[PDB]
This record gives sequence, structure tokens and C-alpha cells, in this order.
Amino acid sequence: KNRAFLKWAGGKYPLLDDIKRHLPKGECLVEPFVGAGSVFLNTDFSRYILADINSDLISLYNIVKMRTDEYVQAARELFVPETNCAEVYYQFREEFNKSQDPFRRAVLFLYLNRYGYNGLCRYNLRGEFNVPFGRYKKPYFPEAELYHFAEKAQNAFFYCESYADSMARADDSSVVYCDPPYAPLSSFTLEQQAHLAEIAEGLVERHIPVLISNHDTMLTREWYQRAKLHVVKVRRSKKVDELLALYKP
DNA sequence: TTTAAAGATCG
DNA sequence: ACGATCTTTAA
Ligand SMILES: Nc1ncnc2c1ncn2[C@@H]1O[C@H](CSCC[C@H](N)C(=O)O)[C@@H](O)[C@H]1O
Repeated sequence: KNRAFLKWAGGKYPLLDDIKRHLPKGECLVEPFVGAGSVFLNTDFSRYILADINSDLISLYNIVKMRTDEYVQAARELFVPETNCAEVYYQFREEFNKSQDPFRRAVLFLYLNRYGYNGLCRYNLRGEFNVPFGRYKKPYFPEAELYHFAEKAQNAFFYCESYADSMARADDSSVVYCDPPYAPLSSFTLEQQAHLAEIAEGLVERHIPVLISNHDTMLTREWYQRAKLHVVKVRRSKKVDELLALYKP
């Protein structure tokens, strides 16, 4: 199982085996919520359509793809012992929020992801990254993970857009996998959760397969009722299980 | 300016 | 999911 170079929510590494089992074969893979791209990095499709609402995330991916060697040499210089302290971290975080250069922002973004608190990605209403210092012993520089991403990305297109627009890029030879933000166990609204299901039912009706992963709750059962859903027992957090909704035509 | 409740901030 | 301290919202 290949590892992503970013710390990110929805790593789904223990679920990668289960996703691949229920993921239909196809020419292209559409991923509306790509995030760290663990599925993209652990599958074998000829083409990829990868999208996310996070503009920093998509901008980083393009730069890693198009300017690989340049980016790696610049980002590696930030992973040295003297950058592992609060004062330097908050200046880098400020430099990121004031930078207008996509390349420089992409470099700092990896630093903030690996040195930041719990690898979180948080913004205020001004679009300013405000995650505090993480205080780790020795943050890992994912050089191998970076180069592997860049190679894999040669057959991929990245778009910063909502799920509705990205899924509309799907043709007959494409498969769609969806990993939306988790459903409430007790932001991404409930309407969007149900909307995603509606669009999914549209694609199948049109001969495009769709696979959706989420928690196993009462709401997810109802949203994904028109799909041959399967369950997997991760069983921890009450104990909650993961639901895999498959819209096979 | 008053005001009570809600939302936003960021370590 | 935390919390002291900001800003916001409406009459
Ligand atoms: N409305 C939207 N349209 C497209 N992408 C979205 C979106 N809302 C959130 N996303 C992206 O989708 C990704 C989901 S990763 C979330 C995985 C898992 N469900 C969890 O909640 O932990 C995030 O990186 C986020 O940037």
C-alpha cells in the first residue's frame, strides 16, 4: 500500500483493500474528493480526474506534477532541525498567508502540514491558515512519496471545484469513487450528502458506475438505498462501521 | 449606544 | 471535541 506525502483526513488505508474490491474496472477514475489521494496512489487506471474544493491542495498538486525536481529541492530545505520550533513555524505560517506566489505557497504548505498540529488544515473566514505548532520530535520529509506522486500524476488532471462539477466530467468509460466528509454520528451540510446520492443515481442511470464510502448510520442507509451497499467492521471511535455504496449499472 | 444569543478565533 | 475572547446579528 503506497503512502501519500500529505497528512490528511480520510486516509482510508485500512479500507483500501475493501474499496478496490468493490471498485469497477474502467478507463478513467473520477475522484471528486481526492484529498491526499490514497485511492489514486493505490489503484491502476489509465487516466485520472482528481478534484477537491481546497484550492491550496489542488495548486500544490499541479506544482508537484509540473515542477517536480524544482519543488523537492526547495521543500527539503525546510525540513531541517532549526525549523522545528514555534517562532520559525509561525513566521512560515505568516509568510504562507501573505505570499502571492503559488510555488512558494506550495513549498510552505508541505512544511505546515508536517510541522503543524495533528497535520490539520484549518482556515479562518479570511482564508488564512491558522493551525498552531505541532511540536513533533522529527517530522518526516516524504521525498519518495513526492516523486511517486509526480510519476503517477502524469496520467491525471486536477481541478479545484465542487463535487457537482467534477462528477459532470464523467463519461462512459470512467468510474467514480466518492469519499465525502463523514456523516454526523449524532461545513458539509446534510443536503449536500443527499445531493451526492442524487447525482450518483444520475450517473448510473446513464451507465456510469459510482462507488461511495461513508459511515454506517441510519442516514447513510437512506441516502444510498438505491445501491448494493456493503458494510465493513472497522468498529471503533459507540462503535461505527464503514458503509460502501455501489451504484453498478 | 443597548442587549442577549450566537458565531468566529486560534492556541 | 476544547475554551477564553473576540466579532456578529437582530430588534
Ligand atoms: N463540497 C465539496 N465539493 C468537493 N470537495 C469537497 C467538498 N467539501 C469538502 N471537499 C473535500 O473533500 C475532501 C474529503 S476528505 C474527507 C474524508 C472523510 N470522509 C472524513 O471526513 O474524514 C476534503 O479534502 C475536502 O477538501
